[PDB]
Order: sequence, then structure tokens, then C-alpha cells
Amino acid sequence: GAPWWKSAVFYQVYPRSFKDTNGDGIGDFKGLTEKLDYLKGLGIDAIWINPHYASPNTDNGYDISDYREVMKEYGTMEDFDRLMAELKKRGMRLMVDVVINHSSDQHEWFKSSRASKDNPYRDYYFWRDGKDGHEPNNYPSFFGGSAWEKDPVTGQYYLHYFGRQQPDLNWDTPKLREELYAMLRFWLDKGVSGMRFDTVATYSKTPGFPDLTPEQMKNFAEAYTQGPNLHRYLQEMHEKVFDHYDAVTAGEIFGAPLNQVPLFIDSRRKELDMAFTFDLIRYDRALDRWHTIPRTLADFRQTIDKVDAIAGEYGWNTFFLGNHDNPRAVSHFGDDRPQWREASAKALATVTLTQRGTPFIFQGDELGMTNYPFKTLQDFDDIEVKGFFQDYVETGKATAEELLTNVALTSRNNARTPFQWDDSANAGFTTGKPWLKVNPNYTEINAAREIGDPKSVYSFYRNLISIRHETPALSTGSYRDIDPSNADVYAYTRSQDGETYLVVVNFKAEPRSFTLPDGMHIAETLIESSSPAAPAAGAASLELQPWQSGIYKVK
Ligand SMILES: [Ca+2]
Repeated sequence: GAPWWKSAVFYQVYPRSFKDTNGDGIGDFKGLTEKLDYLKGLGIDAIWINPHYASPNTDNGYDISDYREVMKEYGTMEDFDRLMAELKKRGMRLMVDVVINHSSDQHEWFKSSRASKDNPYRDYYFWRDGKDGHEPNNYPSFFGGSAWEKDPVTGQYYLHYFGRQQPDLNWDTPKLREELYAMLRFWLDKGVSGMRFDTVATYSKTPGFPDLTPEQMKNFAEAYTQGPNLHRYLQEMHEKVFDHYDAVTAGEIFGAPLNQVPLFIDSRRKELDMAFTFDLIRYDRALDRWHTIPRTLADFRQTIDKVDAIAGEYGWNTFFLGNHDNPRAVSHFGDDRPQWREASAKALATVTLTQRGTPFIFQGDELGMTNYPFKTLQDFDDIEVKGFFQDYVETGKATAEELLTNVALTSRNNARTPFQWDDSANAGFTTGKPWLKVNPNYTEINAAREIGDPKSVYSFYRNLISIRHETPALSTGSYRDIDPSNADVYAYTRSQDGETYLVVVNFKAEPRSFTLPDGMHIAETLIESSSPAAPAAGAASLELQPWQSGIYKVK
């Protein structure tokens, strides 16, 4: 039998930018709770929320100062409990974000740890002497400069793969692991249905911390996933935690080669249930994670093919076209120009909700929200781009103008602009001043305008979700790309229990033709976007409008 999460449709809420209810410009728990009916009406089964714990917000939640307290900005523990209860009343499930590769430098564990060399919290983190007057080794950080930061109190350096205020936790210390396990139980005991593990592949560090080779240096993310005890630790966490609950686990597998992924998600291995990979979402990103590289539909579909393959029989993938760290789906994979935005957004919706795996819809993509028109430096404000300035502008590798030109297309802030609820002040997100500026296009792109319009992107998403829910093959069915080399039209089948469905999506802003495989004919049309007429029963080919998508039952 297949678990509930294989056929579930997930929705990612970024609480900071979802709904503000006290005018401070920051989204909160009360805001999310007020909007559960909206998400329920959309057809959402489960919600993944980004970190909601106590945090100095150097990385908007990903620097946690206390794992057993909620973030002051979002509300109180009572607000969280109310959120939990209100989700339960609607039969909805909650997936929380788990950030245990690192903590905030303001966490009490680290305050104690850094205070001396001989305290019981010293080995909760990684402290090392520098060498040759410099850092312990040549480890660079993802968020700028060295991954080693010297502390004048002890004269040693502490490790941080990410922000300087995000010191890595030491999984080699059994006592630390037990603290994390107890922490997970704290939230699981409250009834949490899911856990998403932030940078799950970097938990294990390399013994002795030897220097990275020049080859390794070019893509150091990979080396950070080559910890010798990685899967040993993940298996222990399952044994001591997940094996005692009925929660689904998902891993942000960052930096790891696709061929390593089955080690995380093979159900027989008793590690994680689902994989978030970077292959598709970063398929057109350069190695520096800020430059863009031109790609076609052929690249797009072939990546999906590869990702689906490693899932195999015993593993499972998530599928997403957007998250909190990426440009908007329609801007990134579609055509966000005014005359093509809605059509392409619907086409991407069709793709999202007919992939093999568990789809995650990022907040606002169901409205067809786009990239933000960056202007000022302040618009880009984010710890990652700040690191890019440190590593690329200060070093003279690139000008500020060059960086911003590119980052405008790849900025994480593209996904973090306030959710657009209506056409009131700041799109009805807040009564005050939003922490990040609202996209000006909210006047024509907002929830209120699209709910009432049956032709909207929202209604199309809602119809697709309904269709996927009623059609097992669209979730747990097999997957087959009709023509991996085709760069114009995306076409594939989903099959289960003798029932085969055909998905055809035109990725061009021009009319295209599509011929069905030999011996395959249209039986029914389930749904289409931007199509003036459904195909006749028994059709062996389709005529596609620009950006037309469709789901067909075949015979
Ligand atoms: Ca607020």
C-alpha cells in the first residue's frame, strides 16, 4: 500500500511573506491561520512551513537560537497550537522545517561552547586551531569568505558552512545527537505530520578537516556531502525518532550528486521518505549559484527523467518549480511577459500536478506571481547575495552592476515578496510597511481577482488539483517521456492499473503540432489550457496553441 504522502498535494508557506495581522510588515501565525480556508478551498492536503523557531533572522529562520520556542515575529506557542488545531479541523497536515546542520550563534549551546575550551558544550560544535597563521583549512562558506571564524576568547576557529552566525552542529558528538533527537520528539509529540530537513547531506564532516583539492574547491558543495558517517547518522535518527512516529520525512539534498540520492530515500534503508533535489530547479544555474546558463526544454525534461529514475521502486521524489530560494516559477520556466504570463503559468501548473512524486506548490505560484522588478540595492537585501558581494565584488571578480544584473534573475527575494491577496494597499498583505516591497503587478495579480474568475490561473490550479486527486495514475503512476530530445513540446504518459494518461505541454509561444506514439489515440480530454477546442475522440495527433497544456486519457 502507498502512504498518504505519495498522493498528497503540498503547499509551501513562507510565513514571513504570507500574511501579516499586526501591521509590523512581517507575516505571522495568525495570518496563516486566517488563510487556511483559502488553502483548503484550493485543494491543499498539507503545508510545509519554513522555520518558525526562535531566531535572530540573519537567514530568516535558518539561524535558530532556540528549537523549543517559536519565532517572536510569528507569534506565540499558543498561536502555533491554534494553527495546529485549525489545520486538524480541516483535515490538513503540517510539515515543519528542521534545521540541524547548524544553529544560531545566539543559541545557548553555542554561547556555552565558545566560552572556554573545557566546557561540556565545546564539542557541540567544531573548534579547530588555525594553521600557518590562517584558517584550519581552505573551506569556503556558501555565504561568503571562509567557513572558519576565529573566536578571540579561545583563539580557535569554529566551522560554519553557511552564515558566520550559523555555526555547524557537531554530529560526531553522541550527546549532541541525543539533544537533537529529543528536540525532534518535542515537535512530533505536538502532532506534527511532516519534517523537512534543511541541508541534510552536510551533517557529517570529514575527519581531520584536510584541505580541499583544487578540483574539489571548484565545487566544494559536493565535498561537504561526502561525510563518512552521513547515512549512519540518518539511520540512527530514524531508529531513535521516526520509527516511533507516523510522520513523513523530506530531505533538502544540497550539493550531493544525483546518484547518491537513493541512499537517502530508499524506503528499505530506513532514512528519509522524500527527496528535494537541486537538479531541476538549478538546471540553468552556473556553478557560482548566481549566473544563469541558457537551457532548453530538452535540458528540462532530461533532468526530470534522470531525477525520476533514481527514485526507482523503493524511493520517492518531491516535485516543485519554485521555493523560497529561487526565482518565480513562471519567470524561470515560463514566460512572465504580460501577454504570455497566464498561459505559461497554467502550462507549468499542468506539469507540476502531473509529475510522478509529491508536488509542492510555492505560495503565490497559483496566482502566477512573477519576479520582482529590482531597482535599489536594498531590494536585493539577503544574506546570500551579501556573500556574493564579499566573494565576487570585493575581490574584483565582478562589478556590482554585473552581480545585480544577474542576481535580479536569480535572487531569493524574487520568491519572498508579500503574497498578493487583493488590490488594496500592499496587496492586502499588511496594513503597515512590508519588510520587502510588494510587486507592483499586484493590481492585476492578486488572490481576490482570481478566486472569482473561473478562467484564472488559480481556478486552473484548483481544477488540476481536483483532477490529480481523482486520478491515481497522476500521482503514483509510472512515468515515461515520449521524446526526451524534443525541445518544443513536453509530452509524457502516466500509467497505473491498465489506465494510461497523456500529458502534452507546448513550451513555445508559437503554434506547434504533436503526433501521438504509434497505436496511441485520445480517449478523453480531462482538461486543457489556452485551447479553443478539445481533440476528437480517437485523434492520433494534436494541434497546439502557444503555451497550450492538456491532460488526456488514451486508449
Ligand atoms: Ca506580523
